[PDB]
Amino acid sequence: MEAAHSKSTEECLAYFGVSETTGLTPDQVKRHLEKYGHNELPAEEGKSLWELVIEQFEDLLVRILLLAACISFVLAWFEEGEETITAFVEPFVILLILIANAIVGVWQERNAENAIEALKEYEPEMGKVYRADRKSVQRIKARDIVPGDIVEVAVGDKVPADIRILSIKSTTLRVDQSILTGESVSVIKHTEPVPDPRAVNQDKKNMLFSGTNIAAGKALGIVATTGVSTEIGKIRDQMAATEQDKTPLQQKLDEFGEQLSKVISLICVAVWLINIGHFNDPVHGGSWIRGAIYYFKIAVALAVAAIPEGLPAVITTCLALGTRRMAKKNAIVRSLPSVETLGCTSVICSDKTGTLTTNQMSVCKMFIIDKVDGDFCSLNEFSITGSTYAPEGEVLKNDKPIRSGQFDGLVELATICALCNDSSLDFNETKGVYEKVGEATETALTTLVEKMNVFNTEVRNLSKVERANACNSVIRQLMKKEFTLEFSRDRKSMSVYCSPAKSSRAAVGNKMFVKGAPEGVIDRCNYVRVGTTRVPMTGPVKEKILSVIKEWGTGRDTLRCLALATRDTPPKREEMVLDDSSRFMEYETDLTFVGVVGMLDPPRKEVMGSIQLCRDAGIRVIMITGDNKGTAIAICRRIGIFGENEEVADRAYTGREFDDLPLAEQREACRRACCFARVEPSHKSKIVEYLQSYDEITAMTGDGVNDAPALKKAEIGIAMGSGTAVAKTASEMVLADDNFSTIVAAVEEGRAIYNNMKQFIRYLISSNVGEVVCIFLTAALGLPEALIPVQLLWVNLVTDGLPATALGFNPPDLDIMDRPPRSPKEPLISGWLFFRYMAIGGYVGAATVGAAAWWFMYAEDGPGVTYHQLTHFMQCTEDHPHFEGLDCEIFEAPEPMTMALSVLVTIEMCNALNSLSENQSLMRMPPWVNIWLLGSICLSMSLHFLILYVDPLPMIFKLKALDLTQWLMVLKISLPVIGLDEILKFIARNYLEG
Ligand SMILES: C/C=C(/C)C(=O)O[C@H]1C(C)=C2[C@H]([C@@H]1OC(=O)CCCCCCC)[C@@](C)(OC(C)=O)C[C@H](OC(=O)CCC)[C@@]1(O)[C@H]2OC(=O)[C@@]1(C)O
Ligand SMILES: Nc1ncnc2c1ncn2[C@@H]1O[C@H](COP(=O)(O)OP(=O)(O)O)[C@@H](O)[C@H]1O
Ligand SMILES: [Mg+2]
Ligand SMILES: [Mg+2]
Ligand code: NA
Repeated sequence: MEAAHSKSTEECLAYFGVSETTGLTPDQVKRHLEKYGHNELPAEEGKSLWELVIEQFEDLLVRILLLAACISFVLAWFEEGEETITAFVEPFVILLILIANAIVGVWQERNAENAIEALKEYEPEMGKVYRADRKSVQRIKARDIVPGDIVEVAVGDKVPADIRILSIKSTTLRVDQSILTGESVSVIKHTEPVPDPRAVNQDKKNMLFSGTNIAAGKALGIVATTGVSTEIGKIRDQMAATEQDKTPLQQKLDEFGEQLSKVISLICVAVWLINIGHFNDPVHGGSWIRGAIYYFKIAVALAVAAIPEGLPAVITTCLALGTRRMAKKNAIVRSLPSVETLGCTSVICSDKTGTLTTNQMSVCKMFIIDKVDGDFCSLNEFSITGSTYAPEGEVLKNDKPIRSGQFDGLVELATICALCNDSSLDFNETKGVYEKVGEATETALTTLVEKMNVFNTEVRNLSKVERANACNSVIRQLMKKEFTLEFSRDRKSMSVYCSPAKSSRAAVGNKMFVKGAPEGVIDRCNYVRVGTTRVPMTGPVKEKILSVIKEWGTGRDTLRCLALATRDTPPKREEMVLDDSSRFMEYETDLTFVGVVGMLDPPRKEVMGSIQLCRDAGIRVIMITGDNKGTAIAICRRIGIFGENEEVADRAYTGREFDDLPLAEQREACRRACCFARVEPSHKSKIVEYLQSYDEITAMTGDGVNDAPALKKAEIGIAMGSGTAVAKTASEMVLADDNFSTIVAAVEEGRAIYNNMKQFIRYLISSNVGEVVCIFLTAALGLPEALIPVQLLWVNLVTDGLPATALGFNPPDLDIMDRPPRSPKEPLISGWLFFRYMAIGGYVGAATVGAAAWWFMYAEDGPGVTYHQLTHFMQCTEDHPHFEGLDCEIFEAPEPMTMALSVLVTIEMCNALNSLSENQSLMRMPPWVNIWLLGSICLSMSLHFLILYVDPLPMIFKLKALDLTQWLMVLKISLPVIGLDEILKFIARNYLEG
């Protein structure tokens, strides 16, 4: 029964055909279980290890490498000679990377928990029911509970399903619904029906929600829903139906692979087309088999050369580093790829209480009626100092301190504040300051009583623990609190019934003290208190009261106002039914207006500045609050969201106003709105949907399982460090301090991390471009391989990985937050930059091919064959060049390859320096601007010499130490790269501005 809350207790029994004293019969249990299933959320997909492992091979690039591993594995097999010592090295290396690669991937999935499986923490293992086949109650597994079951719950129990309370055994029943309604304070439940069929959970006072806890009491009820049909199960279904896209970088990264894959095949076709002349050679002769090997061999080098094998690890290292940095600033990022999206945040939706404000309540003003003589009228306004919950402060009249006792009206004001209050104070000897015990609003009233001290007590005679609740205790001893009529959003008021302490045999002298929202409370007042006397409430005086309330709640004071009243002649105790909260308003009528207290929940001290940063960064800020519209707007003006005197009629809505707009208009309202007051439980999600229909990167805050859907949907869900574990697991980030300004600081950190990432990414991909040209040039000219797979891999993983990582630590621009949000569609490389890397690539390709070619010719140590043709052949099966001797297989010399690799390494240590800045010359921004970079280069070169001299290695890499002469030819070919890019940068700065 989805509508149970609106049904009478009897109608629910009738609906299910069950008796409240016996429960369901075994036949009913059978049929019901059959019809509704078990009371549990479905179990998550059985993603097995094998499936997991296979998934680490879905990527196009990992497939290419896999293929190349196979070819490499085949060649290191169908070859002639016993040089097997360095045969299977190449294939094992590739495979080893893919292996370690899959390992990591799997390691993550094993430690990644999802929010949905986190909801299963709120479902108890057992529940208690009454079934016809037994007199006493029997506890069974909660999953075996079904709609119709008569259930029993008691204090300490975790509610097993959504239940319609049938009968409350205890004096009252209290429930902790924090996880679902935010209401941290336990709420009283009743059994009467709640008329509205569309009432939100907070108002279903006759319902117990599965996953919730009994704070106090014992009750009997009937199960209305179970499984995914409960409030929490519906939350679980929204979440499961929410798909989160890949981050902008993942999308670009994936398109890069699709394109890289398309290029590799095209370069293979080209290498083939350029050698179509082989069909013009005689059939007999020539090593066909030793030719196909040549082609397959370059394919392997081709694939290894185009893939930036070390990129994923570089990104991850930068993200982990930045992430630990963000933590020190109170931003706990859960998803590494989220740091990127964070920098892109274009809209931040923030709850007010506790994030934009401190949630530290404090009464600042209050007033009573001074005189009412016909059309004439005067009030008695006061101020109170102290913003802490500590009883340290004073009352003032026109800044002049006064004594509260000299005004009777204040004595009663204080009485109401003390009595009609379920909160208190507690001096924490540990921390050294007073803390609240209950809701912040009521505690502020408690704190106010101590500051007022309407009876003058020896408080300065008591300790710090006794000072806490002194003046309250005094007023407590003068009035006996019979019972209290709880607050309910319908009437927006609360009251307590009291009778004097010292009163003999008599049935007269009782009073009701009412506290609540002004509008409603004042409308039920027929009298106004003037000191100790009373007079009939009039139109004039009412307006006077309401004008001040409006000023306080809507002016720059942004105060939350409460009207305090007292029913002088409260109905006889026997004539009141304390069970139907629906009658409480009628009982709180014919009241006498006593006063108004205005309290403040102060903005965080850093919120003002952070909001300004957002305006500077082009980041829109939307506040979500429970304040009525007026005060919401006033607060938005106060903190900077709205201009002090700007029009906002069309930029602020309550949930009601928003629901009344047609779908088309809601979408529009979301693009311009900055204030949402009294918002429904589904609104955050709809607001995120509309915002996304404008391609906005949205950050949204939340804390309870009810915010879980919007958190998951938003590009950057933000959870409170003091919030629920479910909200956290559904968010990309957690605020350890719950402070709004932590979001802004994370965004900035996000913008900085990405700029540096843009650099080391272009750096790495840049080098792959040169490698492919080198492998291409060699393949086109039919030259001996200048660079082999193992060398490239060492370069792309180690040699270049260090500088790349170092670049991650590039100092951030100073105008980071003075620029609008970066567009997600912004490519990493295009336009003039694409040309620059086109050029650098050609350069690197020619430089490495030419470097090996050099040794093979114009060099001493090498077969000085100037303008000779290595291209001519590579078989000596004809021997045209050599005229006398016994040597041929020298084309496989390590020296030439060592020349190419050294050129690569040197041009890359150079191009890294060219990477410190996109367009700024090394003249303007010196290499030493990043010390890590310089140092990384020193380590890379050292590692280079390492693989050249430490015997085991030079064999594996096929390298040979160079002569001081050769090294200089490397510097003759490399160093000039800096000048090339310098010239291209110069062009971007002077002939490309506007
Ligand atoms: C890794 C090495 C190579 C050589 C490769 O094929 O990269 C191409 C490629 C896939 C792209 C290109 C490369 O295209 C070329 O170099 C043109 C063909 C000439 C080479 C042929 C030799 C005979 C990038 C590398 O070229 C230059 C010169 O900068 C730039 C950019 O890449 C990025 O922005 C990186 C995204 C993370 C991409 O055009 C990109 O495709 C896209 O979708 C983009 C938008 O991504
Ligand atoms: N404990 C209370 N007792 C009586 N009235 C209250 C209490 N708390 C709030 N009110 C009033 O009722 C209105 C709405 O309360 P509530 O729904 O709890 O709002 P909020 O989420 O801003 O705390 C408030 O504007 C306030 O004036
Ligand atoms: Mg909440
Ligand atoms: Mg509240
Ligand atoms: Na999200």
